[PDB]
Amino acid sequence: RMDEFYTKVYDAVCEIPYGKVSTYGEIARYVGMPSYARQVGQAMKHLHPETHVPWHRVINSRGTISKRDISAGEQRQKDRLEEEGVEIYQTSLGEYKLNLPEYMWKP
Repeated sequence: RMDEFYTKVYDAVCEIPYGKVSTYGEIARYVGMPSYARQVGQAMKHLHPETHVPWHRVINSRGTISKRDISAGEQRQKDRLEEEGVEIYQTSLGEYKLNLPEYMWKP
């Protein structure tokens, strides 16, 4: 079932508007599969780095997008979010973060 589920997840992510963000949990509830948040996370993790899907708009519930060691992907996500007007700050732990309620997408 995952093959079709992944495409449903990507369709949902493609709907997050420019400058807004969402989370695995929100998307799962949005596509009518409230208990599949981890599956959503899996779908997102299996995406090709050059995909057209705007994966950078999906962040964890805590509003963070990295851990001090910022991977290439995390750097890409930060770069892309900032380009869409998202204000990103750095925590005392070295993680990049943003005010979730301020950018959270509302279907």
